[PDB]
Amino acid sequence: AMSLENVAFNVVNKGHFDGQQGEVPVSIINNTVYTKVDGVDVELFENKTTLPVNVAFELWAKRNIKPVPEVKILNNLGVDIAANTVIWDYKRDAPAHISTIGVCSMTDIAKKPTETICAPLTVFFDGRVDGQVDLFRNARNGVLITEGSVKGLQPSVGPKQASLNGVTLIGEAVKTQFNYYKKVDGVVQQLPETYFTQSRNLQEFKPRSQMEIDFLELAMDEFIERYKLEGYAFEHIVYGDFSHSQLGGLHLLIGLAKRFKESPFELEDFIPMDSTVKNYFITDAQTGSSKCVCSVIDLLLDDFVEIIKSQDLSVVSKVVKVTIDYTEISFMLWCKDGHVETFYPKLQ
Amino acid sequence: AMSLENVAFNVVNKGHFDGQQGEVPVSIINNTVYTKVDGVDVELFENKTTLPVNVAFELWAKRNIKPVPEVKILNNLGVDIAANTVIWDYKRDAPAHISTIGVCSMTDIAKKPTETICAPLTVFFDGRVDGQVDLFRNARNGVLITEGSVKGLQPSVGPKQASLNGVTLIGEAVKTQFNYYKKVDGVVQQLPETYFTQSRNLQEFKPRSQMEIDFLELAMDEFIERYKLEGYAFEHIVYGDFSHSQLGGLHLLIGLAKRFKESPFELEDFIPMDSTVKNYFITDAQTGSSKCVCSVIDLLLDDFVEIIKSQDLSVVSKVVKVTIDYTEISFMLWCKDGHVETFYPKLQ
Amino acid sequence: AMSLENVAFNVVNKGHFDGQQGEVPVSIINNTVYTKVDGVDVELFENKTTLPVNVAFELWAKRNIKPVPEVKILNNLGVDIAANTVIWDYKRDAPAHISTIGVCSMTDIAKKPTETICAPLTVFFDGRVDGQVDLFRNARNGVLITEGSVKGLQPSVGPKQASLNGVTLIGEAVKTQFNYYKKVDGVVQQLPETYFTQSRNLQEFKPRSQMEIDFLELAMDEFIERYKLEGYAFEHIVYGDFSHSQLGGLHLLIGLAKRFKESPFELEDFIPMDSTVKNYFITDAQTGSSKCVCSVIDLLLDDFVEIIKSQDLSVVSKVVKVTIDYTEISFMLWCKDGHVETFYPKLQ
Amino acid sequence: AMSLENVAFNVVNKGHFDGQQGEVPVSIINNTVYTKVDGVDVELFENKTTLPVNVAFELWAKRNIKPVPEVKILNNLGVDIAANTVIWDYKRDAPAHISTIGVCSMTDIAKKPTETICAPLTVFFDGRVDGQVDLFRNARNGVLITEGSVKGLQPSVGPKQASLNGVTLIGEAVKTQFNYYKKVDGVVQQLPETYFTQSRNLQEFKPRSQMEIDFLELAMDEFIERYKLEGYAFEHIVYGDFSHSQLGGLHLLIGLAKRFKESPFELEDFIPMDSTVKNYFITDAQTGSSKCVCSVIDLLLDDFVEIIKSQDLSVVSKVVKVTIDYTEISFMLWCKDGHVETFYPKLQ
Amino acid sequence: AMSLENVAFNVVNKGHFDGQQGEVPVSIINNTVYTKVDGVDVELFENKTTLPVNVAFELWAKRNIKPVPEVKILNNLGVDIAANTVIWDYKRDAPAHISTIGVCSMTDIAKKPTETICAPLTVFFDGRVDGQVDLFRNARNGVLITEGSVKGLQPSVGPKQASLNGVTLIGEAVKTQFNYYKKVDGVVQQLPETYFTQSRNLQEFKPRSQMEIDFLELAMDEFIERYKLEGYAFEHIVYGDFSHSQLGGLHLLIGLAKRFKESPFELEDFIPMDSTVKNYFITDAQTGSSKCVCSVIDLLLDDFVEIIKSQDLSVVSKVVKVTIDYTEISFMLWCKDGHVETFYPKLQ
Ligand SMILES: [NH3+]Cc1cc(-c2ccccc2)no1
Ligand SMILES: [NH3+]Cc1cc(-c2ccccc2)no1
Repeated sequence: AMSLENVAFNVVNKGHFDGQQGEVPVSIINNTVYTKVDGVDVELFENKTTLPVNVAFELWAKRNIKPVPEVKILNNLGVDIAANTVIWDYKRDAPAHISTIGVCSMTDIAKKPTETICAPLTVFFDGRVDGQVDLFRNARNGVLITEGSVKGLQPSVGPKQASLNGVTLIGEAVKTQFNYYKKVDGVVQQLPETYFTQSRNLQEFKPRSQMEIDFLELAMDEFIERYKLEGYAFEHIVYGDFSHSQLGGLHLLIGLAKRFKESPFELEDFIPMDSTVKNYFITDAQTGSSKCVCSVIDLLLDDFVEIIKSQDLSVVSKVVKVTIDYTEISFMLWCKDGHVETFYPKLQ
Repeated sequence: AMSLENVAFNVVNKGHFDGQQGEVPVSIINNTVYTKVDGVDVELFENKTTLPVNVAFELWAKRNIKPVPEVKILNNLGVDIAANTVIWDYKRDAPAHISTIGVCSMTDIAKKPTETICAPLTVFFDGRVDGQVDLFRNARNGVLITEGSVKGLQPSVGPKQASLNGVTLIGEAVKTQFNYYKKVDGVVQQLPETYFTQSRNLQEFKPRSQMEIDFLELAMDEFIERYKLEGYAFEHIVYGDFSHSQLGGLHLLIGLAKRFKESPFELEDFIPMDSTVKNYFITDAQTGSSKCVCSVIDLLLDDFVEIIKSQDLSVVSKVVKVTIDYTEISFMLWCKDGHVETFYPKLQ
Repeated sequence: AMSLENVAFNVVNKGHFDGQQGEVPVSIINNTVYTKVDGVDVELFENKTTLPVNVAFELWAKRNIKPVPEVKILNNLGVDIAANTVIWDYKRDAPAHISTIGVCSMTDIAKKPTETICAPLTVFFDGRVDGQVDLFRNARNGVLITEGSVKGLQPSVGPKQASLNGVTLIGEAVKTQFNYYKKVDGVVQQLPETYFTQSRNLQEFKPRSQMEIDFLELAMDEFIERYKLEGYAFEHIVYGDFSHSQLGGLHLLIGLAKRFKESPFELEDFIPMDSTVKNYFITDAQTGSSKCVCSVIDLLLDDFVEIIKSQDLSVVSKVVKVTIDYTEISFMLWCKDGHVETFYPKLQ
Repeated sequence: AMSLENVAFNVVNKGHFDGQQGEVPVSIINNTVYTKVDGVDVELFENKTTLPVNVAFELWAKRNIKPVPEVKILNNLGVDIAANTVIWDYKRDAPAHISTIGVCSMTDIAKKPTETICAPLTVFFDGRVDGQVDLFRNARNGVLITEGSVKGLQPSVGPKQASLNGVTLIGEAVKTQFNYYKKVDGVVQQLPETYFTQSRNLQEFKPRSQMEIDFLELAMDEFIERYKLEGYAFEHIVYGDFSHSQLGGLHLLIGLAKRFKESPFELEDFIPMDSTVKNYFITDAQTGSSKCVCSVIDLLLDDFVEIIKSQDLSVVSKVVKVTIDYTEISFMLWCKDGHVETFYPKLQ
Repeated sequence: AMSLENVAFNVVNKGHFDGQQGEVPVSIINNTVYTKVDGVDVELFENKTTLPVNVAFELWAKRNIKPVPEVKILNNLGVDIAANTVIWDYKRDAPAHISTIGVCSMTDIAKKPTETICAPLTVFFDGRVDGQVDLFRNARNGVLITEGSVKGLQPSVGPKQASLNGVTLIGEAVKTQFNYYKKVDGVVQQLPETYFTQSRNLQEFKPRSQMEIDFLELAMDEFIERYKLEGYAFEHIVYGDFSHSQLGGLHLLIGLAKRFKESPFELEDFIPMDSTVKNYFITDAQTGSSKCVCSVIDLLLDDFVEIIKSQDLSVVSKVVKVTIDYTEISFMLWCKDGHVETFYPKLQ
């Protein structure tokens, strides 16, 4: 017996939808849901989605509160919809998927993922929920996550990190590293060998290797000397060049984090969403050096060093394809006289 | 001669409604009030209330700009309406009360609190305003604050802190500690003996006793040893247990402040309002330990230690009622073999 | 061939309007522009202006992304409209000017500033764009900026700082110091000798002279002694008096920055816009000292010291006019027995 | 090259989307699309749909302007989507279908109905458009309309009337009677024998048989005598009983039309949509007789007489199923002593 | 002392703005203005304009309530703004002009039309208001209306009809026929010889000549015989051809009125505004004959006959220009063998 007043009762009393019985008085005005608390209206939810306010409130209340794959991973794996859960996209303040299965009467296309409407969609399945591994085996299209082995299914080890209530973390009290599986047209697909992005923030960036500790602590020329990166244009690509009106390089998150400690800068996130490669309109506050489209990726410095050192440096320009977060990321590699000039995630 | 243009003139020229004559051009679009300044529209107010935009703008302009009791105190005392002022609720960005008395023609139920419509309502009176002590004596229901003694009225010493323009502070240049008085059905009511919450923030938490300085500086086991808290489950209740998927304890603000210095965490304020006990959906970023409903109270550590040490520890589970901010707060006390297992502000 | 879908394509692919061909799917709901990215809506723009959402989105996409004069300078110079560009006002999240010339079909009053509709308006011209110096020579009213000399035109050296994508900075990789020129009724006007405001923030305030370094580092009495400021009421005007309910003085940004390091305080920006003098409703969190209208100016301490020391101190009260950012700023100077009592930017 | 400005140009110049090149200035405010005409804003469209305003404007501009099947017929035949057109639902002021095929980038699930996403959907095909009879030949699910014979397919003669720009009419200058074909999972279905509703209005009702002319002209008792309708409760079912507080019968549109000529009444259309049976909250203005749910069907009186005269009248109450507009309509038949008491389209 | 509350007081008590003192409580919600009447909100105004709700409410309250020229006339004469009045455009539910002079602080560009901002605008002047004939004497650009003679100026006799509170009428108790004067750049213009549109409605159409009485009463062939109209294609142009899918001719309002008496039809007013020629998407309900863009003009039948009989009929196709309502209306004239095939107001 689903209702707006029951969803609101669950939010007020349980912090989210918890299947509890009860009703609280609710008022909807414009895009906000309020509840009366001791004579006055208290805001429960502000709709930032393109769905109706009461519908978005219900999907947000029904969000998955266990560590789940980051939306960029689900997107890279072609996930269209989730089986009997809502993956909330905290970067967009919206449901990661348009439709639902067995969640909300307004957005449901089916009650169970076995319904024929779900067959052409890549349904996300969670092995931590009873019966979901079986539903994946029976699904025409799907993505499955598990905490352990599934008999006969060849796994793909996913990233160490997962999103728990919008906080990306490597779990200590909970498991965040999942086995990943995918099916296309009834056939289990071999997930490719891949690097993973580290999902760090600029302001609270922490190094995850001795090379990253050395990058943040050492001066530019001694880090390049220590790690034998001469001729690999780290001065441009990673450290960034702030000497001309157009900001040069600065494509690795660690390089932005290093710069941020010394001088602040504005990063305009003009397409705010979770993605393997992010595009920012950057303006350096100290110099005035800027770039409309600065592609930034958060790779572990060792992984980036491994990618660039593996490259043939004998051609002027070429596309270098690298699997990152299960997706093919195109990089533009520019060389001259056997040395790198630039290497960046190619702006489509 | 009240008007939208006159209220806006006062905001622009006086920083708030100050009874000054004058008009400025105003435009209202959706929920925002703008004023024309040198040919362009400048935002004066964004309506976050459930009242009409022009009405909410007037109540906000007419807000009390002197140190006033925090909304949680007024609510705990049963205050329905204020006499000839607006107590602005900065936690909700809205008037603390639905109706007004002698403030705004759209929200007024009366011009004076002596009107019979006010008799069944608990009217808030401010002894710092001429004639308000007399109006309280004549009111059927009411709450009065004063800076000094009222002849024959037995006072209740309120908290040291008050809210001045949304800033909770213990006044040095202004008085923030008031005497409190209450009347129910024409009869002056004895306010109970009470503890007070400290109204501190997580990010700018400052200790207000030697015990609080010792809690923040000493390690867990030496603080428990120094203050003889063995068998009182401070490891769980105050420090917090981040070892399991469900976050254990963590019900005192000081414990959250200590944790915040070392590791960050998300506190989802799912019912955003001022209250003695706050409920948060907490997610620890370091471990992934989380709790949908984590009740948090900001008591002075000495007061919490005094409350828990006063308890009989011979029963498995019982409700412990403690007067805090004039309200009865129920705590759930769980014991085993004469020692505390947990003690928390009981989730209703 | 201008279109909503083409503007959105440019934002998504180029970080702003860049004259590129292409279209992306767009949805408009209420005041927000979204684009479909892999099946889900992603927010591109939230309209905070009084213009229609699609119109404001286009003007924001078409904003000038080169270092431009800060809006306070343009306003002080009487600028009504810009020639073939949009000066985006980042303090208001809106176009600095109501109308456009050769920018957007909904806001354009003309395609070229030579059209007779532009003659009575003070058009902003940018010498860095080909043909704009010539358009200024032919304009009846206008303001021109250049990076160098214009034959026969007597220049005015503007501030060192300019706004680049909303970041106020003194350019190192780009030029931010412009020559300024103005015409009124076909006649080139002599711009007056002026001081410039420093455009600093409270939280990231940096001293720009040895006197400012000494103000932030030295104690009040030794700074006043070192710079011979006895009898100039710096204790009141610059340092601020937090001993009474009404906050005394505190009119220089550097004094607020010094106070902010020790004790936090709330600054209510009740008219949020760029201006030479700013008015704040200030509440000191430590003491509870407050002021509804506290005028604050960010002058270099040396310039303020030079202004106040140049004053005749023999009259009780008088208006002192000082040219700052090309505008006449009135200050109220109060003296007693040949010493300053107060000196503040006069509240109109 | 689809765009908001181009759609608006087509509406302004061609009365609808006509594939013409050009752009007009547009402004979007709340749910309304305006265009500038000689300096002032002129309303082009008001969004009454649940889609974004600019998306709904485009679908409405791209509506089919030829006589098309009434939405109730398409719904009764299970139509999910239309092939390369928009069937505009004038009763709801909205698109008849959620998604489109080759119409609008925001709503399109495919560009051609041959795409595999369309195979499980019942696609509407219009034989008047080149290649659509052939697209229905290879479609898995679909409904086809034609003006003539299709080789190899036996036709189902549809209603005489069609909707042309929201006007339901029997065409004289255009053909409105179509042949209907339907296929489910690649198999051409045998459409059932069906009656059709007449789709008339209460205020402009015209009789379409000699029996209907006699019903409107003759008195109740002489019409029942002429057509030998004694014992079939036409006094209750068709004429209506306005003698008690609850309005009795009145389930045939012709009976409402007859009553409307003499006395006015209110019909509250509480579910405003096109449907074979309509439900109204009726209040008779003359008597005050009313009914919350009065089911009304517009059958040709001869067809209703044939249905009621082809029923067994020996049971107290039973469900009578009748194919009307290709759907199964349940009627509740109530009898006593071999005579009808009531017969109405069953409220379920 | 202008105010929202004072404007509302005038609307409630005087039916419009009447300069009366007083205030009523007002609430603004979305685009609607309400007033409290005995405890409940009563709607005063719904904003259908692109201006802010409170601004549009004031301009509507301040509308001219005397018979004024129809907006189509003012537009055709190039009127930009009115002197100290608001011409309310009832066809658009909006002010006829963007800006005002001495009316509303939000829309005013000047207080008096003698201000230099008004010199390049064609200001509307009303000789019925004291001093306006004299203000037109010294205005650079303007249109003047008078009820009588102006010394030194030759008049242009305007239409018999004017708009009084949105009702177009030929005044009997008030004068609606004005003398028109116009000046461009200080020079009094010679207004051209012009026909006038009759501004009639389809449903309440009344003939204004013996020819119009004969058109409405006689059959098609005897009217054409009586007025010797053989070969002028009145059967197509005026009567309309409803025999093919595309509706033929039907460009004179009188022909639509004649058709409307016999058979109803839908006229979709896709550009709702006052104009000399109107464009409708017409659907004939009886036949299904339709036309996306059917240009309709309401000329007196005698005037249309004079125009068509004063043309050379020897060319296949040509543009015929006719001054109607002071503007040049282009007609497309199509001939064959010395006879008219069609003649219609040119869709451009
Ligand atoms: N072979 C199954 C089938 C045949 C058709 C079909 C459709 C149109 C004409 C003739 C045949 N549609 O499905
Ligand atoms: N001298 C040029 C001129 C004359 C007028 C004018 C206007 C009204 C009456 C008589 C003259 N308007 O412009």
